[PDB]
Amino acid sequence: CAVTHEKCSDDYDCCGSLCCVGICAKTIAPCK
Repeated sequence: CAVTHEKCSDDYDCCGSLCCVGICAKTIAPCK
């Protein structure tokens, strides 16, 4: 998975509970 601040292909491509918003970042809403 991609870590914080890395570009994301999709939400589940991001590590932790991060979501995809251009980059892997935690949004307000939990995508997972």
